[PDB]
Amino acid sequence: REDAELLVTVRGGRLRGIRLKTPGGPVSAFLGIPFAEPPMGPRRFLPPEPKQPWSGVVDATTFQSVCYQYVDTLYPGFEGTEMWNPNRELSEDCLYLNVWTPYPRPTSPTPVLVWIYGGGFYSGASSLDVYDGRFLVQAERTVLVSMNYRVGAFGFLALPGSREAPGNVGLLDQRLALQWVQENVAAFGGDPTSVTLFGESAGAASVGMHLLSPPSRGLFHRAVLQSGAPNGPWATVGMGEARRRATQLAHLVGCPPNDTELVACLRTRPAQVLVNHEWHVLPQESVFRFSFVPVVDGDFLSDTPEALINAGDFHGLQVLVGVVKDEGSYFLVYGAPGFSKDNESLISRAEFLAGVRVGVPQVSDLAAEAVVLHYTDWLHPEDPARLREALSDVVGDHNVVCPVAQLAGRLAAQGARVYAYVFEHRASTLSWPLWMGVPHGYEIEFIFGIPLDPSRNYTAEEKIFAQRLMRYWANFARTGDPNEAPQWPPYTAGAQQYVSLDLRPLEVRRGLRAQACAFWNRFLPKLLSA
Amino acid sequence: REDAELLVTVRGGRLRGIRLKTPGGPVSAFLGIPFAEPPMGPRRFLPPEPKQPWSGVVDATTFQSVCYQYVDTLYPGFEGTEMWNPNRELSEDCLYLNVWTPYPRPTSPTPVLVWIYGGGFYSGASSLDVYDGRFLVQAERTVLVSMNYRVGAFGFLALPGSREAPGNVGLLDQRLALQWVQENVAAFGGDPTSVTLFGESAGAASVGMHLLSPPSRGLFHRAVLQSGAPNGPWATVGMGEARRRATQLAHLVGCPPTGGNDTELVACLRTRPAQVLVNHEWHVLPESVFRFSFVPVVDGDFLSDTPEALINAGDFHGLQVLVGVVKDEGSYFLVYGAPGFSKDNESLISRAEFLAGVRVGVPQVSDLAAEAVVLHYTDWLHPEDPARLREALSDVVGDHNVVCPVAQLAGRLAAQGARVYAYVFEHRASTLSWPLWMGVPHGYEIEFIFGIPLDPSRNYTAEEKIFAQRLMRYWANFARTGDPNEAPQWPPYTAGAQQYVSLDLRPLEVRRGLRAQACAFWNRFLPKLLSA
Ligand SMILES: *[C@@H]1O[C@H](CO[C@@H]2O[C@@H](C)[C@@H](O)[C@@H](O)[C@@H]2O)[C@@H](O[C@@H]2O[C@H](CO)[C@@H](O)[C@H](O)[C@H]2NC(C)=O)[C@H](O)[C@H]1NC(C)=O
Ligand SMILES: *[C@@H]1O[C@H](CO)[C@@H](O[C@@H]2O[C@H](CO)[C@@H](O)[C@H](O)[C@H]2NC(C)=O)[C@H](O)[C@H]1NC(C)=O
Ligand SMILES: NC(=O)c1cc[n+](COC[n+]2ccccc2/C=N/O)cc1
Ligand SMILES: NC(=O)c1cc[n+](COC[n+]2ccccc2/C=N/O)cc1
Ligand SMILES: *[C@@H]1O[C@H](CO)[C@@H](O)[C@H](O)[C@H]1NC(C)=O
Repeated sequence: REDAELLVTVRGGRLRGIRLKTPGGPVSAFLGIPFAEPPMGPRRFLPPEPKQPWSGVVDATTFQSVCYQYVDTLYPGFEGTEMWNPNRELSEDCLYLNVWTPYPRPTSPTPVLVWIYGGGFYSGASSLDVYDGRFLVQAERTVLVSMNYRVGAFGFLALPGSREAPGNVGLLDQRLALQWVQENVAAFGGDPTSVTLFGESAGAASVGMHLLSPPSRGLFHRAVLQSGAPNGPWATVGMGEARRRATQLAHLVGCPPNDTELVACLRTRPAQVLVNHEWHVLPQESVFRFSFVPVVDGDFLSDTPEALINAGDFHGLQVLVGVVKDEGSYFLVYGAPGFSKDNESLISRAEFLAGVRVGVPQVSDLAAEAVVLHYTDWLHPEDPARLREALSDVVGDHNVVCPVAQLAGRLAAQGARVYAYVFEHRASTLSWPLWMGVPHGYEIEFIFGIPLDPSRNYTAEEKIFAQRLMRYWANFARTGDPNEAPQWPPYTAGAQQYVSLDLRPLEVRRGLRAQACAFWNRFLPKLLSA
Repeated sequence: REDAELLVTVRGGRLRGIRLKTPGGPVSAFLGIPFAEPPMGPRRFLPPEPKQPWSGVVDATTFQSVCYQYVDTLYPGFEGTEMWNPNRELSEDCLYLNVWTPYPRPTSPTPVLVWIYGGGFYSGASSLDVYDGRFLVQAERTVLVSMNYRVGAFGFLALPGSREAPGNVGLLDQRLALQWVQENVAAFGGDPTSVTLFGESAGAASVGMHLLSPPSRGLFHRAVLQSGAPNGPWATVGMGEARRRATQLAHLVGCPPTGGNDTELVACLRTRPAQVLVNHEWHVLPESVFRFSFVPVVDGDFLSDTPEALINAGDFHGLQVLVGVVKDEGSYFLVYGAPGFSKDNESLISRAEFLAGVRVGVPQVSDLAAEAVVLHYTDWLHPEDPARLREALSDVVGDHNVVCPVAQLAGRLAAQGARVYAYVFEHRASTLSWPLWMGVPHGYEIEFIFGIPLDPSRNYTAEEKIFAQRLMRYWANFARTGDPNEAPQWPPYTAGAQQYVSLDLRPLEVRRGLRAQACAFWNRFLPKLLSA
């Protein structure tokens, strides 16, 4: 009758899973495990509360609801945007996590990978097809955990000082799921003493914030930050700006105008109403600059991520960090004048200067003219193809590449063993136009072994390539070293070595855009303060 | 009795010259022609008085005295420094000019080249061997004129507003000589409707200030700016700072016995021996290289606005200019104070010496500005490589002081109506005494433009003599026609294409951009930074 491999007991009660198929063999999956009390009604904006025990058997055979979030509609029906859109019904009752393990369940402790999805802290879900853990788990014999965490106002609205909207509760959802992993992953065969966090974009920034928050640091052992960093300009907000943004959302939804009374009014509004006004609280209208992000209030983050990175002892830490070849291109089609996936986006000088203020919001004009000085080729100041590439650089450098390089350089010089990569393979199945190169987010499907899905159109070399990346990631999870053949050297502040990841063997290079990132990380700070 | 070719009448009276031998035949030289009353005693610091007429024949047969100036002593006996030092006795009686003309005198009017020497406005002389006009005149049949002008405190100490030391008298010395050329160059066979100014370093800056001063602009028709521009950070000074430097010098020498009355102040200065003023000249500065004590002052009179204001406001139609730089403009200056530098070793500096050199080479900018300079000129993949640090500090110093000011001037003249030609001089002389690490240093194109290699007592090789003959032709072609050309072609410089030619033994090679990236930093961004 019942397959014993799919029955598991955890602290809160009993679970029933589902056997899944991969081209390499079966896999055990436990999907939609509740790890928190549903943050509904009076629990909205509040820190998560642990899930109370249940009787009977929770059905963990299918993904659970996606946390309430805005839906991308820029290209309705387009594969490249819909693949990130919610693929289950939206609900505030969304605090569930998923566990994939080998079949039969391992009987000795197995290394655990924990995935935190990105989405600008306003979107995402652990149920997206591209985050399917069945391939990594079968190919590399790890246990894979992913959780949903509250995004948008539901996870990061903050009235600093108040107990009714304290902020960062989306980060506390992540931590609670990390706590759940410590207490329960052993029942699945996982080793709670070998937990590697990994995440992309705002998920990579989340990982970094768990590295810089002592209550989280005891819940995992390694970290992987893909195309994201806690020191990114989009990843945190100050207390005063967070209060301004929260108050502005209240006014926009008909709410006064006392923290207690404003949150109370906010808790009466349907969730979709908060979503619908989310984008209209920002200071300037631009691509980027998400409304509700982690707040630096001296609690979860006792200081800014940049300050905590500079002051940190990181001996005993191994991290894997990296970027795609063209981090900036994907973001340009969301409001940089002249850009479109459906045309070559050959922009004009004036459109270029306009894109700079949109891609680097929040900076003085002297700062913006410093940007256009540095990214203008003064022998070809008006070439449209060069201006397209240069603004892609402006946007990718400022928001992804240079924060990652600053994290990597500081962690390495202060005790961590860091491995750095640049992902340079353009998927043969990629739907975005060729002028975008290798865009943001497009390494994920290879990390998760999606090319091994037989019902997809990846080439045979792309499958070999995916198996190489899964082996790198699992090797790092098992030992803190991706290497097993040309070798991947650690990244250091001086040599600045990284490897290119594509169909060719590893190629070692120097410098994560060192010249450009010297501008963002070393000069531009001094210009803004004085 | 007398050679008729060596006798000339000008407005003030009669002159007798000399017939000079050249490697290519005779030349008539009139050396040491007085063009102003000697600025002695009560006329110290005053504008030049035109020379009063004389009876009899004035012997213009040798170079006259060098205007009082400080004497370089960094490497005593070394040709690389002694070649710029005075080769005549120092005197305040020094306002004389020189005319070289073909022998026999031209029958039809001949275009004139007027040379203005450099020396940071504190040094120089028209009598330096490397300024000998006999080769240019012989090879290209032109009239060449060069003048002495007051330098240091004697030419540029300014108590602005006062009549006893209005400042810029060294520039007025140059203008008086230009006026002399208009009234008198025809008597030597020269064409006063074809006068081409050319000068180097502070001489080039001087040439530019005459472009931007309307009273001077009527006295010439074409300009050549070699390794200098009026808009360079070293070339001008504000009235308040000029008054401060003048007052500190006076104080350093006991005047007054603090400023007070300007007339009282200058009169005390005028009783000090010239050598005393020279000996205290460099103490008046806030130290570094480069910044010079007494330079032209922007005071609304000779310069109605700053040179960069005048350059942007300018309509330059009908003007032809030839501008350029040597290959390594900054290396020569570094051995005069940059820590770790010497002509006698490799000057392979440390990063801390690089950072300290930046403050010395870019003096009087904020720490934020200095940070921006270190960011731009640091290779962040090789931030401490001593050889790259050496070249980078040379680039900092040369771009800031020479290349980028000239590039700003070239692009604004071309955009606002002038025909512009641009060069980079890239031949390191076989006779060069400076070490190899300096490349082609500041000032070492001059000997080739003046045809100095044609001198048989010098050991230039034969291609270098051909090279010197090529450049003399380019320069004289420009003076004649406003275009140095006469296969391969030298295209004009434009704000867009930014084309220039390299000058070395090889044929002409066209290239784009006078360090366009680096100069965008100095000319476009850094001014915005310093206004915030
Ligand atoms: C290169 O030389 C400079 C200057 O030193 C002079 O030149 C040398 C070749 C030698 O002849 C010295 O006797 C001269 O004094 C060196 O910089 C100096 O270093 C000394 C300490 O040794 C210091 O007291 C001076 O202040 C420095 N002066 C300057 C201008 O920096 C430099 O260290 C030498 N670098 C080498 C050896 O490669
Ligand atoms: C500074 O001193 C000079 C010289 O004494 C003054 O100039 C003279 O002023 C007197 C009147 O006090 C006149 O009679 C003389 O003809 C002036 N001689 C000149 C012009 O040299 C000058 O007025 C004083 N200026 C001040 C007081 O600032
Ligand atoms: N304003 C928008 O429509 C919007 C919505 C979502 N995103 C980001 O979501 C896409 N995404 C989300 C998570 C991870 C990767 C990616 C994309 N990679 O190319 C951008 C703009
Ligand atoms: N003693 C000094 O500090 C000093 C420094 C520089 N100069 C300038 O004189 C040299 N010079 C004078 C005129 C033209 C060119 C050049 C240099 N070419 O490399 C004089 C004195
Ligand atoms: C693969 O390509 C075929 C067309 O050759 C198309 O019909 C199919 O939908 C594609 N499937 C995937 C997984 O993209």
